[PDB]
Amino acid sequence: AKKKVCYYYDGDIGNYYYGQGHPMKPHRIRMTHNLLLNYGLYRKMEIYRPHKATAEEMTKYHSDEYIKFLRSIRPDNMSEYSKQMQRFNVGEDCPVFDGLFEFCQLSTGGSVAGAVKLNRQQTDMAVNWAGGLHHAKKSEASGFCYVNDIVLAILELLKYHQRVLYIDIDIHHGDGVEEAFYTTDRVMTVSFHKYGEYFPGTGDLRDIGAGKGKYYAVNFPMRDGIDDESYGQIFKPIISKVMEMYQPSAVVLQCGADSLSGDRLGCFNLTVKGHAKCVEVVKTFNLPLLMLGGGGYTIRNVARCWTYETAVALDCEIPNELPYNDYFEYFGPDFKLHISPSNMTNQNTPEYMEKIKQRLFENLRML
Ligand SMILES: Nc1ccc(-c2ccccc2)cc1NC(=O)c1ccccc1
Ligand SMILES: [Ca+2]
Ligand code: NA
Ligand SMILES: [Zn+2]
Repeated sequence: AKKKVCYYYDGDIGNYYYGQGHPMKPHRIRMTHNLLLNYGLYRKMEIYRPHKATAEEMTKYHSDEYIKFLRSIRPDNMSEYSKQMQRFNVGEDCPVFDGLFEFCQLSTGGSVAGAVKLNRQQTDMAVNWAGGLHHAKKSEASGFCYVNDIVLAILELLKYHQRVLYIDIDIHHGDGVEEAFYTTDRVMTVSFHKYGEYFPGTGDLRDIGAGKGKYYAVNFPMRDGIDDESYGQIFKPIISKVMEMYQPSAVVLQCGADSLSGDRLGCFNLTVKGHAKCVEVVKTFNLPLLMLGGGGYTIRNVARCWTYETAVALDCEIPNELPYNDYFEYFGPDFKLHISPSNMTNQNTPEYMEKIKQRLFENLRML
């Protein structure tokens, strides 16, 4: 039926700034929030402000040294930490900015808080659009991500769930999450991503897990230009089979929006409806569900996508005509919720889509 939804947001989020020209704009989370509030969606869900996750919380996965560094590093003391910066991959893609650690605390706090809420059976779904930082590693920043809120949330869920399923529709491979759980069967990770001379360079379909986790990592490598139809042909069959074989008791869905048509950094051709179809599919399994954000660099479309996916989680139909909001000018020239795909070529033939699906199905028979 209709599900109870708890939603995590801290209004301070939009004030963090990666620096001039950096494509990651935390402000997109405020835009998303402002938009969904103007559609009246606050009426249907509980809105929480997450706590700032502590170093204790973060060191449930990350090394004490990496976290102490993140707590210490500031733009005013960078010159002293030059070695440590290189060791932990900070100062380029992953810059030092004012309030960096607090920004990690806020985005992490939402995922961990949502996981606790699900564990206590006090919601059916928890939403943290500030989370989904899938590239962060035990002792290293990567791809704009510093602290892996997702691995932390999953570790929380594993306190009460024998098997947790992770699904990642970000255009990039979820390497940090896959890496953390690569050798366990208690977390199956499923990533659909662009593959071939593309960040982070991992997620070959032959990467299937190791030891006890062998066959519990599933990767669907894709080419430029994938569209709603190609994606839809593959997503539901794969997830259904995964659900059948794996029988998870909780699910974490990363909804990274850099897989949308027109993304500044991505090269997929999905609409908001195509992207959201993935949320609908996962929803129908009626399992405790943590939905997280992720990448997304054309910020008007990120706001539309996550607003609509919040509406999907709520089974709440919203008009295509955008309500007035604080960021109304970002949504021109159309001022509509939904987007059109571009005319870019889909390098993913139907045959390629079916062949990869078939290989993945063979692996799933091994469960
Ligand atoms: N993939 C991803 C997911 C979440 C965050 C993220 C989400 C919230 C806060 C911080 C990072 C950042 C990324 N990084 C990229 O998308 C990317 C793009 C180009 C090159 C390298 C990486
Ligand atoms: Ca992905
Ligand atoms: Na695993
Ligand atoms: Zn991404």
